Amino acid sequence: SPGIWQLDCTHLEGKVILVAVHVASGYIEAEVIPAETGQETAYFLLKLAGRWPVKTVHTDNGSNFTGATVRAACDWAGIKQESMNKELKKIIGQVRDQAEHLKTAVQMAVFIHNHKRGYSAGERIVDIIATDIQ
Amino acid sequence: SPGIWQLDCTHLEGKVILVAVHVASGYIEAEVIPAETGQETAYFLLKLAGRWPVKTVHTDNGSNFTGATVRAACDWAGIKQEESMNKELKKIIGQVRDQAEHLKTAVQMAVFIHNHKRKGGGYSAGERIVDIIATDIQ
Ligand SMILES: Cn1nc(-c2cc(Br)c3c(c2)OCO3)cc1N
Ligand SMILES: Cn1nc(-c2cc(Br)c3c(c2)OCO3)cc1N
Ligand SMILES: [Cl-]
Ligand SMILES: [Cl-]
Ligand SMILES: [Mg+2]
Repeated sequence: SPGIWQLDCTHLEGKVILVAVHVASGYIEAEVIPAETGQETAYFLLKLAGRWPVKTVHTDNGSNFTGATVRAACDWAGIKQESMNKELKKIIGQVRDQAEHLKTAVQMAVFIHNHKRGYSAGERIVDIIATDIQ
Repeated sequence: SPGIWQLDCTHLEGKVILVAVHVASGYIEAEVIPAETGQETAYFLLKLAGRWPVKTVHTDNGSNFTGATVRAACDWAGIKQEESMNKELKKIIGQVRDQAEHLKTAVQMAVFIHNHKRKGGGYSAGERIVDIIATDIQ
């Protein structure tokens, strides 16, 4: 289902990474965030929803999802709350020494994951969404 | 062409916004950045290239593009470096500015609006970029 994403957190080097996976394709958007708070989570969700058609996000339903700010951002953006991640940590592992900062390593890992190839996750998400539009 | 993006800087409230436009569709990625430096520019380009198939970026060729860090990021990602948008984006930011404490939030609401706006049975920039890239793959 083309509008469905899963949002999870993962922790490395005392920092928090949010990883959104487009369920049908395995395409990922991920960011290091300063704290696992409602404000940062809402911001992440807003960014994601401005970039891809996000209809539903499956989350862990934890503390950062209970507050006014995340609720307001999902409402505004029209989002409902209703395998790649150990791989992501593995890729960050392989590129870590090339980056001074974890955030750079995370983005190199997103690039690798989304481009790795019959199709890449990047190719899959565009094919899925294009097909839906039709 | 499907892999061609234009990257420009916009200034508001003493802050720097980078705006990348997918030339063929008008779809945008934008973010407020700490400073208009090679390191932040390279980071932005890396992020962009990990999310869409970026082959060529047309930039203003200024100071933040001369250094080793941007050059290395473009090389790694396989990218070549070869007015109304940022005006309309500025206009939407103005429209939503009072709803957010932070400029960065207003910028992302503006990206959302710009990319989803259906200008008629027309298409949005979001629909257009996916249609273009899917067509190129097929
Ligand atoms: C391996 N490969 N991957 C792509 C590709 C990569 C990313 Br990221 C994308 C995309 C297509 O559409 C949305 O994001 C194109 C080719 N040839
Ligand atoms: C108006 N409208 N816009 C979309 C839509 C919006 C965004 Br953002 C996208 C996208 C499609 O693919 C990549 O990013 C779907 C519909 N119905
Ligand atoms: Cl979370
Ligand atoms: Cl610039
Ligand atoms: Mg410029």
